[PDB]
Amino acid sequence: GGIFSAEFLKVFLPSLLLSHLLAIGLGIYIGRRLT
Amino acid sequence: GGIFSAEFLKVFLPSLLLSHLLAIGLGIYIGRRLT
Repeated sequence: GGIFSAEFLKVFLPSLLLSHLLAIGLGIYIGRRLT
Repeated sequence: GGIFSAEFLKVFLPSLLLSHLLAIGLGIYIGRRLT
């Protein structure tokens, strides 16, 4: 059993998706701004 | 409880971390490729 469970899961699964998208964006940002 | 739980989780937590790292890496590769 988890403590937060709902409060955590409610904003966990969807977070992973958003995080991935943002992560990739960061990579491009750095590259595009190399020189 | 569930069948795996411990085992499954043992190979689920460290995955999220690796995913994030890889995600950012991909983004960079794309950017540096265009520039």
